[PDB]
Amino acid sequence: EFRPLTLPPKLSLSDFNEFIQDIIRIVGSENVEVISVDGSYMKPTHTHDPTHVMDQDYFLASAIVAPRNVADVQSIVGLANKFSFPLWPISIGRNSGYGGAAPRVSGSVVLDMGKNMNRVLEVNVEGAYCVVEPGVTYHDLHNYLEANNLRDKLWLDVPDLGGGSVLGNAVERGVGYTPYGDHWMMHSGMEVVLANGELLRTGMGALPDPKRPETMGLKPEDQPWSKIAHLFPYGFGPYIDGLFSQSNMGIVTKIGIWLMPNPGGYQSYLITLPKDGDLKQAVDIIRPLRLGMALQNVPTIRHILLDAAVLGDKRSYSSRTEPLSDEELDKIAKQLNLGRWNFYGALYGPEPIRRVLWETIKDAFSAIPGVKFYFPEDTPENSVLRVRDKTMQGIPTYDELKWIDWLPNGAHLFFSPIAKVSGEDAMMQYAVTKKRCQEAGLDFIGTFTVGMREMHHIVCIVFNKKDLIQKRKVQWLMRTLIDDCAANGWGEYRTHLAFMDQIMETYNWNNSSFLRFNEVLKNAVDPNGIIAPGKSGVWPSQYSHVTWKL
Amino acid sequence: EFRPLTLPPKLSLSDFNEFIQDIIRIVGSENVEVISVDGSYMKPTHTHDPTHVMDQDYFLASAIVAPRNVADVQSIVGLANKFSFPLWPISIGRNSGYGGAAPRVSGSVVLDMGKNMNRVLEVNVEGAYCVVEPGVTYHDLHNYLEANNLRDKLWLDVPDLGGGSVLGNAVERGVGYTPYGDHWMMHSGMEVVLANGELLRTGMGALPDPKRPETMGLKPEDQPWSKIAHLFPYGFGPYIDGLFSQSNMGIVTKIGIWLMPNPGGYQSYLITLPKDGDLKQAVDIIRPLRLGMALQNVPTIRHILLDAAVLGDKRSYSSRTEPLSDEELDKIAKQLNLGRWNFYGALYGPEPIRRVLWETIKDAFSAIPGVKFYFPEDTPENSVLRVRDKTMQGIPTYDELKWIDWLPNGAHLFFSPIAKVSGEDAMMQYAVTKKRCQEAGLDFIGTFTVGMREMHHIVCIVFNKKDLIQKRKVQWLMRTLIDDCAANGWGEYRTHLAFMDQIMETYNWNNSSFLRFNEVLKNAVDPNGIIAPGKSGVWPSQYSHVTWKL
Amino acid sequence: EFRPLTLPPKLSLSDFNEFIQDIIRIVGSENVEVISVDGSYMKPTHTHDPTHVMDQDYFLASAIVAPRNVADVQSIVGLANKFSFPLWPISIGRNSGYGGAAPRVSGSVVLDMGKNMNRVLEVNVEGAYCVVEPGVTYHDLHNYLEANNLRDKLWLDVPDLGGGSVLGNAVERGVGYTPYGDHWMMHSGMEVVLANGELLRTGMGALPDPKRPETMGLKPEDQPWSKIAHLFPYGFGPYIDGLFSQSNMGIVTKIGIWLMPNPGGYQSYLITLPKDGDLKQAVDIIRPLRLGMALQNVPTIRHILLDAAVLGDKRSYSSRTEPLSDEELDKIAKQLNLGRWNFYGALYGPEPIRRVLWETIKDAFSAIPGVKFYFPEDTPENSVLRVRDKTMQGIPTYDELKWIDWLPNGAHLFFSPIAKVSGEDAMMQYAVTKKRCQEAGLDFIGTFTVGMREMHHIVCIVFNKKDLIQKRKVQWLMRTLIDDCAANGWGEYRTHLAFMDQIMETYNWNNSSFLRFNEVLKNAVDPNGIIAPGKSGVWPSQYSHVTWKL
Ligand SMILES: Cc1cc2nc3c(=O)[nH]c(=O)nc-3n(C[C@H](O)[C@H](O)[C@H](O)COP(=O)(O)OP(=O)(O)OC[C@H]3O[C@@H](n4cnc5c(N)ncnc54)[C@H](O)[C@@H]3O)c2cc1C
Ligand SMILES: Cc1cc2nc3c(=O)[nH]c(=O)nc-3n(C[C@H](O)[C@H](O)[C@H](O)COP(=O)(O)OP(=O)(O)OC[C@H]3O[C@@H](n4cnc5c(N)ncnc54)[C@H](O)[C@@H]3O)c2cc1C
Ligand SMILES: Cc1cc2nc3c(=O)[nH]c(=O)nc-3n(C[C@H](O)[C@H](O)[C@H](O)COP(=O)(O)OP(=O)(O)OC[C@H]3O[C@@H](n4cnc5c(N)ncnc54)[C@H](O)[C@@H]3O)c2cc1C
Ligand SMILES: Oc1ccc(C(F)(F)F)cc1
Ligand SMILES: Oc1ccc(C(F)(F)F)cc1
Ligand SMILES: Oc1ccc(C(F)(F)F)cc1
Repeated sequence: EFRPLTLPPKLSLSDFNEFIQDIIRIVGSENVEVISVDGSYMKPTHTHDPTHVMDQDYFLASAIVAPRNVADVQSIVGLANKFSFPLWPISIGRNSGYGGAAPRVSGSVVLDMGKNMNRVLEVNVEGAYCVVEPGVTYHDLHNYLEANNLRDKLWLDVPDLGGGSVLGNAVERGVGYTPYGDHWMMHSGMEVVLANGELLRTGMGALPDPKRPETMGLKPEDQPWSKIAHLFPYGFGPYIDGLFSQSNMGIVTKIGIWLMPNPGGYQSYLITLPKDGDLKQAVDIIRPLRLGMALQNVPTIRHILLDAAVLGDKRSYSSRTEPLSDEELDKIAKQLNLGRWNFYGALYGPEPIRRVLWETIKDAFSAIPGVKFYFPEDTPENSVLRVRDKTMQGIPTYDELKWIDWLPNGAHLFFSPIAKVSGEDAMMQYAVTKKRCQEAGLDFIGTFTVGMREMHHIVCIVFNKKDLIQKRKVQWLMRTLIDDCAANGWGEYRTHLAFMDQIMETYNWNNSSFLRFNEVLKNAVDPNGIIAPGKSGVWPSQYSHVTWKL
Repeated sequence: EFRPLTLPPKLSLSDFNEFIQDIIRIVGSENVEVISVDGSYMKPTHTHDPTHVMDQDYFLASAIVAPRNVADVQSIVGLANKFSFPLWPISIGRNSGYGGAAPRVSGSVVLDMGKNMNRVLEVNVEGAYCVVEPGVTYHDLHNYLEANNLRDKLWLDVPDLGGGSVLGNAVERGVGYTPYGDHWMMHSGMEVVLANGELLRTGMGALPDPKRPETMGLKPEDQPWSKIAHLFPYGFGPYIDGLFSQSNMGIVTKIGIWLMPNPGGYQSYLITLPKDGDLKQAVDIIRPLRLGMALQNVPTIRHILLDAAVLGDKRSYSSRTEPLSDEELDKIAKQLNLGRWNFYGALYGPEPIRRVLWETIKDAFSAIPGVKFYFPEDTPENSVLRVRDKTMQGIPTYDELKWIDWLPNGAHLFFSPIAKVSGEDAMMQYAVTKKRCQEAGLDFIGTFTVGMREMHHIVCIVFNKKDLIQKRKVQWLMRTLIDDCAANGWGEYRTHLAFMDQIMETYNWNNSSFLRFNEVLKNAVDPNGIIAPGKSGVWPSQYSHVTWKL
Repeated sequence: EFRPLTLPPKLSLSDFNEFIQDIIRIVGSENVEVISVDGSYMKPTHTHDPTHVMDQDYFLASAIVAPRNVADVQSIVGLANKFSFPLWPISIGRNSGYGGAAPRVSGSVVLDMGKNMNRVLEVNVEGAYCVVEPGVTYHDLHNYLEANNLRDKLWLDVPDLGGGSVLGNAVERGVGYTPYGDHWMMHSGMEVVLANGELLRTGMGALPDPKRPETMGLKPEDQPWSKIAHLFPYGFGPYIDGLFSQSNMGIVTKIGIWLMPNPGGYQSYLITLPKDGDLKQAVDIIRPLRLGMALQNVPTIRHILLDAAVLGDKRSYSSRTEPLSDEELDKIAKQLNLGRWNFYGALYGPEPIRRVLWETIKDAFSAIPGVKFYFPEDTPENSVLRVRDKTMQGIPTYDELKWIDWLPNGAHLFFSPIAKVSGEDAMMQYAVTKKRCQEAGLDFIGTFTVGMREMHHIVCIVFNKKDLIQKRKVQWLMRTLIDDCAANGWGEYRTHLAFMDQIMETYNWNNSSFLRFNEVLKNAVDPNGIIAPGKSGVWPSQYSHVTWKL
C-alpha cells in the first residue's frame, strides 16, 4: 500500500513503498497494514491513542505489521536498519491509560507481535512455571490451564483485566494481586531480538540445552531451553534482564513466568473503612502486617468512587457536572454498604494458618471505629468483592472496565506515583492529588496497591474524549501532579507516551546521570535508533531532543 | 614507591611512578601500598590469591590503594583513564574459594574500598532496611544493631562466615539462610562510580531528595536519598541495577539492603538422612514444601564430610592419603550421630503457625526410613546445628572456616553449579561430580543450598596449597567438571578468577550472543577498559582474547 | 529474471534485478540462472545440497552464473563489490558428501566456472606436467591424453570417481591413489582472480615469459607462463599458494599439476584381512612399509561393507532396518571372498624391483593368520580389485558411486578425521566411530587411505534423504563424532558446509589463534566480504558470527 497519513522522520515516500513492498513479500498482504477508529477493549486499535489526550498527528503509526514468527521479526529489523525506519513493538496493545498501542514517534511501524506469535510454549508442573509468546493473554493461559486440567495444580496472577498480554504486562513491570503480584520479579529466561537483529536468551537461557537427535537442525528461535532456564534467573556474569523492562533495548519474543502452586486453601475478604481520614490509621496498620506475612498477596485500598464507578456511571448517582462533594461521597458509600476507603485482601493456605492470620488482621483493624468485615457470600451479587475474589486467585475478569465509562465519552489516563507504606505519607499524597483534581473540575478516583515496603497509588483520571477544554485541563493536571509529587519526593513508576519525557526528567539526581548512562547504552546497542525511540524518555542520538521531547 | 614486581599492560615504570605519586598525593602514603604472604581470614591478603591454584605471576597486583572517600575514588578513576591503568575494586577481599582479593589482570591496582569507606549509613525501622558502605562486614552490622538495641526489631541475613562485606556479597549475588537469603534480590538503591568517573544512583535513588536548608551545598556522594530510594527498587524506565552485579560495569560505593523484622518466633532444626542414596527422596520431598512455604528460608542439605571437617581435620578421622571409602563415611556418620546427608532448616513466626508446618515437615520426611529429628538442645555443644541455629536467625559466626583445614595446607576452590529441586537431577549432578573427584584423588565435600525452584550445589574442593601435583589435578578436576556439567545442561552461578573465561564460554547459545551483547555494553561505558578487565570473562577491546583468556 | 526464492543478506530485489540485468548483459541469458531438483552425478545440481542433511532455506543459491572467460569473472567480481553480493565459485560442483555445489550463505550467486572455462591448456612431456581450467574433469584429461596418444608417456592420478574437476579437487586437498596421490602437493603455478578483481599468478608464474612477437597484445589471462612456472612451485619470497586451498581468498582460474611418467611396470593387488581386530596388526605392518617405499602409492584399507555396497544395496544382503551384526558382516565377507578389512595396493616400475618389494610385502603381511593375496585376474569380473586396478594407474571409473545407494534414498555425508599410522590409534578411532554409528541406527561404512605418516579415515554415513528422523540422527552423529574425535586428539581434514564452523572451532589452540589470524588476512584482501563468506568457518567482518555460524 502506497500513501500513509504520516511518514517516519527523514524517510521518502518511495522508500516507504519500497520498504512496505519488501515486508509484504515476507509476511504477506494479510499481515502488513498501511494507514492512509478508536475500536474497543475487545478489538484494540493498533494505529493511534484511542483515549486521546494530545492532539492529532501525535502518536500515529504509518503502518501496522504482524510478523508470523521470529524469523520475520529478524527480517523486519534488518529492513528497518537498512532504511532507518522506527519500529514500535506491542504484544496485545491493551496499554489503555498509558497510550494503548500507539507509537511514541508518529510514522513508526507498529509491530504487532501477538497476532501470529500466540503460543503457550510450555507449562511445567514440577518447576512451577510457564513459557509464553507475546500473543498469550491472561485469558488464553487460563483457558490453557483449564483445558488440560492444571488449575488444581497451578494458579495464575492477573491484573484487573483479563485481556492483557502476560509478557507485555511483565516487561512493563505491571502489578497483580496474589503473592506472585510483582510480575517482573516472577520472570526467568527471556528471548530477545536485539536492534542489530541478533537473537539473545538471558540468564540460564544462555546455557544451551545439550545436543540430542530429536532437536538437531532447529532454528535458534525454535530450540528448547536448558533445564535451569526458567528456574534460576541470574545465569552467570552481568544480570542484563532489567535492561529489557520499560525500555527500548530489544524486542521480546518469549518469557518464562513463575506460577504459584495451588496453596491448599483460600479466602478473600473486604474491610470497610468509614471515614476519608481513616486512610491514615489503616495504612499504619497495614505496614507491620505487610512486612510480617499476615498480608501475603498485594491487597488494595480502593476509594469509594472506584467501586461506585464499577457499578454504574456518574449520571446514575448524580446529575452534577462538577465533582461530587464529600457529603455525596458518604451517601454513595451508605447506598453500596461500603466505606469511603475499602480494603480488599486474601488469605492463602491451610485453614489452621488462615484462621490465625485472619484473627490477627481483624484484631488490628478493629482499632478503627465502625470497621466492618465481609466475605464474598455476605455481599450482593454485583459486588466488587465477588469480582476481586476471582482476581485474587488468578481468575481473569472484565468487570473493572466499567469505571472507564464514569463520564459520557470516558477515556482514562493513569497518574501513578509510589508512596511509603505510612499513613502520613499516603495522606499527604492523596491530599496533594485530590486538591489538583478538584482544580481541574474532576472527581478524584483511585486505588493504592500494597507492595511490601511501598504502595503504588493509581490515580484514574477519567474524562470526555470529545471535550476539548476538559482534555486541556487533563493535560494541565497530569503535568502539575508530576511536578508537585517530585517536589514532595515521589516519582511515578509507569506513564503514558505524552508524559514519558517529563517523568524521566524528574529522575535527574546528579545532573541527570541516570538518563545520560541509559542513552550511552541505547546508542551502543542501537546505532541506527530504530527500536522504539523515546520509550521512557530515552532517545537515540539521531532524534534531536529539541525536536522530539514533550 | 618505585618498582613493583609486575606492571599493568603497556605501562612504563616512569608512568607507574608518576601515577603512584599522584595517588599518594590524594590519599596519603598510609593508604597506598606498592608490591615490590597469604595472611589469614582475620587479616585477608590484598595482593594475590592465597589459596593458590594457578602459578606465580597470575593475579598479582602492582599496588593496593585505599580511598578515604568517594571523591578519592573519582580522582583515582580519573588517573586510571589518563594513564590506562586497570583497577580491581574489592570491599573486604574475603572472596576465598573464588580468588580472594586478587585481580584478574596482573599489575592491576587493587582498590580497597572497605578500609576507609566503612560506615553503616542508615538503619530504618519503619521501612525495614539498611544502607551500607563497602567496608561494613556482617559482623559490624550485627554489632551496630546490638549497640543500638535493634535486634529486637530487625534481623540480618548472613552467609556462613560473618567477616564478609554486606555489599560485596550482595553484588556477587551470594546466598544467606533466612527468608531474606537471596541477597541480591533484597537490594534497593545503589550508588556507583562509573568508569567515566561520574556518580550514578539507581532506581528511586535517581529521584533527588527535595532541597532543604540543612542539606544545601553537600557533595553528591554525601547527599541523602529521597523517601522511596530504599523501598522500591525499580524507579522508572530501564532497570539497570543488575548490570552492576558480577560485572565490571562500575564501582559500587553504597547499597540499600532490606532487613527482616523480628518474626516473633523461631526454631531451627536438623533432619538426619541415613543413606547416601537418600538424597533423591529427600530432594523430591523438599520440592513441594519449598514451593508452598513449609520451607520459607534457605535450608541446606550437607554432606557428612562437610560437618565432619567442621569438627576436625582428615588426619583426626583417618590416616589414609586417598579418598575415604563409602564404608568410612558411614563410620564417621555414626560417630557424629549424623546421616550421610543432613538437612538443616528453620521455622519462623508465631508458635501456632510453626507447629502446623513442623508437623507437615515431620510427616513428609518420615517416608524415609531411619530419619531422625533434632532441635539444637538435643545435640552436643560443638554441633553444627548449634552454629547454624545462629546463622539462620542472622547471627554471624566463624566456625565453618575449619573445614578449609581438612588437608594439611588446605586451600579451597568452589565448583558451584545449579541443579533442579528434583531427586533425579540432584543425584545425577552429585554422581558426575563425585566420580571426577575420585579420579583426582580427592574426597567429595559439599552442600546443596535450597532456593525456591533451584538448588546451588557448592562443591568444596580442598587441597594442599604447597603440593604441586595435587594443584595440577585440582586444575584438571575443575575444568573437566565445568565441561561435564555443561554437557548435562548445568551451568555454574559463580567462579574463581582462573575459570571465569571457561565458564562464560559455557553460556554460548546462539554463537555466544550473551557475551557479545555484554562486550558491546562494556566498551561503550568504559572506552579505556580500566574497570576490572576480564571479570566474568568480559574483556574490553584493548585486551586481546588470544593473550588474556584462560 | 526477476524473483529469486532467497536474496543475499541486505540486498534489495531492485538491486538483485539491476545486478542480474548487468550480468546477463556480460555473459548472455544462456549463462545466467535465476532460482525462482537434486539432479544426478551425471548432471550435478548447482542450486542447493542434493544429499540434504539440513533443512530448507539453508545453502540455497539466488542464481547460478557461468562466466565465458576470465574477463567475465573479473567483471562479475567488480559487480559483486559494487552491490555487496556474495559469490560461491565451483569448478564442476561434484563435492557430494561435502555439500555438492551449494553455497554456505543462502542467496549467494553460484559461480559455475567449469561450464565455459573447460580447456586442457597444455600437456608438457619433458617437464611432465599439465595445465588446466576449472571445467577439466579427470575423465576429460584422460580423453585428451588418449586422443593424442600420451598414455604411453604420462599417467594421471584420480580419486574414486572420474567426474570431479582436476583443479577443484586439488584446491580442496583431495586424495588419489598412485604415488602422485597428494593432489595439492603436485601443483605448481596457479592463476587467481582476487576479491579486488585483480589477476595474480603464483610462484614462478609471477616471473613473466619474455616478450616475443607472437604473444604481444594478449590479455593477461591469455598470456603464456615462463619456463619454470609449472616446474618449481616456490618462486621467490612468501609462498602464498596454500592461502588458496580450502579457503575463500580467491577464485582459481588455472592450475599446473605434475603428472607421473609411465613407470615401466605396474601390478595392483588385494590382501584380505580375516578378522575385525586384524586392523590393528595390519596398520602396524603398514607403518614401516609406507615409510620405506615398499608402499609407494596411497594404498587403502577398506571395510567389508564399502566393497559389499559397491556390489549391491543393503536389501540385497539383508532385510533388517537396523545395523547388520558382526556375524552378518562375517557372512558377507565369506560370500564375496573378502576379509572384514581389505587392503588394496600397487607396485610400480621394473619387474625386478617389483618382485623384491612384493616379497617384502607378502612376507610382512603373512604374520596375520588367514591372510590371502590376489591379483585382478584371480578375482571375479565385478570385483572391486578390477575397478581399483584402473584407479591405481590413473584410469577413471564410476563404479564406486554405487555404495551411495546402500539405502533406499541414499544420500551420503563424509566424516573425515586423520589418524596416526599405528594399529592402536586406528583401532581407537574406529571403535569410537563404530559405537556412535550404532547409537544412530546406522551401519559403519568406511575406508582408511594411507598417507606417509598419517591415514585419512573416511567414514561414509549413508542415509535416506527423505527420512526426517534419520536426517536428525545423522546431524547428531556428525556433531557428536566431531567432539568425540577432538577429545581424543584427532581433527578432520575436510567437511560439509553445515559442519565447517564446528570443525574450525576444534582447531582452537591458544584461544583460537589460527582462526583469528585467518580472519585478519580475509578482511584485508576482501573488504566487502564477497568471496565465499563462511568457507572453512572463515567469516568476513560484515557477517555477524551470532547470525551465521552453525
Ligand atoms: C481498567 C484497567 C485496569 C488495569 N489494571 C491493571 C492492573 O491491575 N495492573 C497492571 O499492571 N496494569 C493494569 N492496567 C493497565 C494495562 O491495561 C495492563 O497493564 C495491560 O496488561 C497492558 O497491555 P498489554 O498487556 O496489552 O500490553 P502491550 O500494550 O502490548 O504492551 C505495553 C508496552 O510494553 C512494551 N512491550 C510490549 N511487548 C513488547 C515486546 N514483545 N518487546 C518489547 N517491548 C514490548 C512496549 O513498550 C508496549 O507499549 C489496567 C488498565 C485498565 C484500563
Ligand atoms: C567457609 C566459607 C563459607 C562461605 N559461605 C558462603 C555463603 O554461605 N554464602 C556466600 O554467598 N558466600 C560464601 N562464601 C564465599 C565468600 O566467603 C563470601 O561470599 C564473602 O562475603 C565474599 O567476600 P567479601 O564479602 O569479602 O567480598 P569481596 O572480595 O570484597 O568482593 C567479591 C567481588 O565482588 C566485586 N566487588 C566487591 N566490592 C565491589 C565494589 N565496591 N565495586 C565493584 N565490584 C565490587 C569484585 O568482583 C570482587 O572481587 C564462603 C566462603 C568460605 C571460605
Ligand atoms: C563415491 C565418492 C567417492 C569419492 N572419492 C573421493 C576420493 O577418492 N578422493 C577425494 O579427494 N574425494 C573424493 N570424493 C569427494 C568429491 O566427490 C571429490 O573430491 C570431487 O572431485 C570434489 O568435486 P568437484 O571436483 O566437482 O569440485 P567442486 O565442487 O567444484 O569444488 C569443491 C570446492 O572447491 C572450492 N573451489 C572449487 N573450484 C574453485 C575455484 N575455481 N576457485 C576457488 N575455489 C574453488 C569451493 O570451495 C568448492 O565448493 C568422493 C565422493 C564420492 C561421492
Ligand atoms: O499500572 C497500574 C497498576 C494497577 C492498576 C489498577 F488500577 F488496577 F490498580 C492500574 C494501573
Ligand atoms: O558461593 C557460595 C555459596 C554458598 C557457600 C556455602 F558453602 F557456604 F554454602 C559457599 C559458596
Ligand atoms: O575426502 C575423501 C577422500 C577419500 C574418499 C574415498 F572414500 F574415496 F576414499 C572420500 C572422500
